[PDB]
Amino acid sequence: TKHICAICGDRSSGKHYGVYSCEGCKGFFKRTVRKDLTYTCRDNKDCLIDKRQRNRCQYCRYQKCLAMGMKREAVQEE
Amino acid sequence: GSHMFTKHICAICGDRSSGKHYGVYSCEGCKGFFKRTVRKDLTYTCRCLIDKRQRNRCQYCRYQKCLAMGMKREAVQEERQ
DNA sequence: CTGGGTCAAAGTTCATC
DNA sequence: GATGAACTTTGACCCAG
Ligand SMILES: [Zn+2]
Ligand SMILES: [Zn+2]
Repeated sequence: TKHICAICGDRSSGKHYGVYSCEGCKGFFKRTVRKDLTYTCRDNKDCLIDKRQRNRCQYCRYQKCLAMGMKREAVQEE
Repeated sequence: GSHMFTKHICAICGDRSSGKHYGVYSCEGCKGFFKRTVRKDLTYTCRCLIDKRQRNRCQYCRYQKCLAMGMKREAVQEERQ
């Protein structure tokens, strides 16, 4: 591989919903959109996302997905 | 490989295994024990045979067996909110 | 290449000592 | 405070097209 995840910095093989992303962030974004998940996420504090801490705050992760350009409309409701 | 509805045994204590945890076929007991040990960096005075009935009698030996059977500290992840 | 699905193995909770 | 049965989410890998 040569691409990296725009969300968390993990290895990325391709683009998912408009953005270079890892299998993790692809799966996470899919589930969030499909289930209409809203995250309260205790203390968001610094919404820093990296491979080791991506699962710490779901709110911070989702917000980063949108900030980097992931498209809700690109998630097929199958 | 491992499958959730298939009968397996714990490599540490011989109890019924709920699949592989941290690289080794283990029970929910040895999984939770290893997880807590690594997450808290727990120190065990204890320093013994590890089996279903006597696995809680010596925590030092339970932990040393987890490592000896191939449980990986790096497989334990960071806590989630 | 992109999408989606699967399900093992990561996660957490808490009743009961 | 520890344990571990039961519950929830993640993501590596497969594959349709
Ligand atoms: Zn990612
Ligand atoms: Zn065990």
